Amino acid sequence: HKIKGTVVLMPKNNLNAFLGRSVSLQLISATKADAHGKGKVGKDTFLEGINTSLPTLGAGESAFNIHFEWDGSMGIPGAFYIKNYMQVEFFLKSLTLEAGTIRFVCNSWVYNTKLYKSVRIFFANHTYVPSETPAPLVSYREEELKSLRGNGTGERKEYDRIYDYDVYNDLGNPDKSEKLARPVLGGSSTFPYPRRGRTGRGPTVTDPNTEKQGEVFYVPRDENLGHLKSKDALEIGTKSLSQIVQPAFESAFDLKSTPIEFHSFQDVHDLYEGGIKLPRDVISTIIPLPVIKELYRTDGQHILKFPQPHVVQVSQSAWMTDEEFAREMIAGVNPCVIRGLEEFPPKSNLDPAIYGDQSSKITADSLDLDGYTMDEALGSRRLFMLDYHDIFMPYVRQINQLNSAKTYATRTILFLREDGTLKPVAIELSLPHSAGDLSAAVSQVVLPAKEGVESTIWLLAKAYVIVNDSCYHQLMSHWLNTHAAMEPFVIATHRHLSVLHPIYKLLTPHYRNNMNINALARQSLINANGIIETTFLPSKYSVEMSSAVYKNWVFTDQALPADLIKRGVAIKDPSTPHGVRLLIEDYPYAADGLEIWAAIKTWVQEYVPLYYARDDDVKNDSELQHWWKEAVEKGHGDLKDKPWWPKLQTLEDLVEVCLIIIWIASALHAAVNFGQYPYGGLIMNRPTASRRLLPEKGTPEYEEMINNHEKAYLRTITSKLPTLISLSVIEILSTHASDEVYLGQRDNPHWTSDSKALQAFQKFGNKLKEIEEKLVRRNNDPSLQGNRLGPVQLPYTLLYPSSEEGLTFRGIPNSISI
Ligand SMILES: [Fe+2]
Repeated sequence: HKIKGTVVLMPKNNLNAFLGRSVSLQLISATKADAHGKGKVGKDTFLEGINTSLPTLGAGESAFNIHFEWDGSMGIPGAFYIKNYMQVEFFLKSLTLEAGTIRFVCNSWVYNTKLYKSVRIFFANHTYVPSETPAPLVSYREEELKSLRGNGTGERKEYDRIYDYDVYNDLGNPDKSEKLARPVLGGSSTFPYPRRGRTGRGPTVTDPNTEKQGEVFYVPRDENLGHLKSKDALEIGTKSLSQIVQPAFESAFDLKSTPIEFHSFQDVHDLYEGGIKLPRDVISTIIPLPVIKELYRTDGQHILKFPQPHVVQVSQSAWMTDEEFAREMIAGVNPCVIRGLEEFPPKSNLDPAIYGDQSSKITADSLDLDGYTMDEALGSRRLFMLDYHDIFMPYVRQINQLNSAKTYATRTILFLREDGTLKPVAIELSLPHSAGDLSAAVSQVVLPAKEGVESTIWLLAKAYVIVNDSCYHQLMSHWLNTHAAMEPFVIATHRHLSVLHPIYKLLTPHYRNNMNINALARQSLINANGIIETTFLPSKYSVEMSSAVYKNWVFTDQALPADLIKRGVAIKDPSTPHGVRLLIEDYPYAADGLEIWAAIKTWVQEYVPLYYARDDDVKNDSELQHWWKEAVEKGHGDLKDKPWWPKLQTLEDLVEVCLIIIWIASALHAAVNFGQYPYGGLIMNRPTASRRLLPEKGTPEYEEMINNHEKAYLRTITSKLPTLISLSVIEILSTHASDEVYLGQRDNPHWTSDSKALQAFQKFGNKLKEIEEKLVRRNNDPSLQGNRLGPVQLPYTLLYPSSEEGLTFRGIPNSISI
């Protein structure tokens, strides 16, 4: 007659105020339906008291007792309605019905009832494909999806839970200045791009195609994760940095209270040793801000001290070695761009009518390949390259027209030595050339050198290459390939897969905080005059460059084996465990990556069969088919005309699509994100911009390379002010919040009632622990020291599955969470 229940919730910041007629719940039957096929609904039941029995209850949570009038004739409850009559919203954690037990995992904000068009509804933790949904819950299931989709119009509000798409037309700020106008990215052949979450603020006054400014960029409510500890709200750091800290830094420079430029490498090392001295009010503006205050140690008066980057913890000069420059292409912050080179000289697909003759000027006989001839090096698969020539050439002219920005389209040739390490053997610095060019600067090839002015020119050549790499890493490897590429799948999932769906349960953990960090990025990171535009080389051309690269983005090539084969760094080999043979045996990112990839694959292959017996069961899943069709045709719609999209009519295709999504969101993003401050915290190792081309002989700039090489280097790379800003942002992005959920973990042990699924997940977690033990053995193997540690003696731990909180250089989160 009465059903004992327990409600756990978190107030928005006492208890007794939740009693009386403040909160009511109504159970919904999953087995007994009304004359309309819908499950019967019980009476409005209010919380009756504060339960304080079980210790297992933390996180500022509170338990409440409640009893429901439910006769056996009403069936078995499978869902419930809830209404909040209080003025302030609260966070609902769960509902548990005892006597067996029926569990409901909610984790959702419930605002005042008058703000909702339909009553909030929650389902029990059972998993069902569409054809398996109990009949009394079928309509409720579809109605909730319709509610989540909205109608495509209106300004979204804080409490809204509406998922929809829009183009990137909210980055420019034309109403403030024509100089801040930016092209709309997405929806055109000129500028294709993944879609982002719709906000609906309306058009600007000067341009109907651009969305007006807003103080808060909306995301569906539960996508905006709250945090028990203020220090864990890392995503709010970019806004404070751009709006509050940046102006404070600028004032210190405008008033000439600190030198405007770094004058020696020691001035840079000072940042994490004794620190930098700044005006009292500048320190007073920073020291009290949440998140920001954790980025620097201070005396509370004039000093800011950055943490010592991992790359200099053993040797502060090792970053300058040719060995470390090449090693970071396979074990650094951006380990996924290097390609095999099977012909020589390297070729270009760009139009010589526009850029001039595109033939490479690197001559084979000038290279030192440890005694090998070029044909021998090519045939033995020992020649590789880091090729940014075709990628940057189209933008060099416009970038070089900017004040304080000068770059080259670079290409680096690498040789795999018999000892298994890579060595750089040539760098080509290319410039476009057309009829009436005003500039007399020309392209050139630079070779390795350890002494004299030649060693300075070679060090500068490496810096021009790393500026290309840093820009490609930040905009493409990181922003486009993880953050931007994933959002369309998050939106499609909430719009078409019910919370009851097995694939929804498989994929959603891998979306945690993604839409939230992306919206904050559109507002302060990739906006006109935002952090990236003001600290990286391309300035106002940064985001559009990523649209150009997107023209060639291929979903199926994001799979690790396919990526390795496409780049020519591995070959298909059925006789091997992973199905591929690596051409660089000790390629840390790839070797550790294949272990994680295989573990995720086994998990997906064991989960899917639990809900789909045959290929026809996949083809006949209505939600699944609608989900995929929209993700492709709308989410990544500008590429819907491509032949490579999987079909999702077989068990094989379903496994493939889920495996790739999970890989991108977890391991791929971790590998390109958590090494940012560890490697880039020393601006000389990862410069974000270059300001001048190589000097002409006979000029004072040339004389400087000879007499003051550190100053020549510093005048070429990112200036001191933008360096302070960029170091601050990458320190934030490289930090693991203490409430992170890692691969092999879930936020709740009752995400599903299915014991088989829970068992398979346990095996997945145990396998990851097994893999970590193996990776530790690899880092401790002296024979692998050259590529896994290098002269910087930094063990490659970026793909270790686990980690404690902080700037740890390890740990794989489930999602793109920062
Ligand atoms: Fe990230």
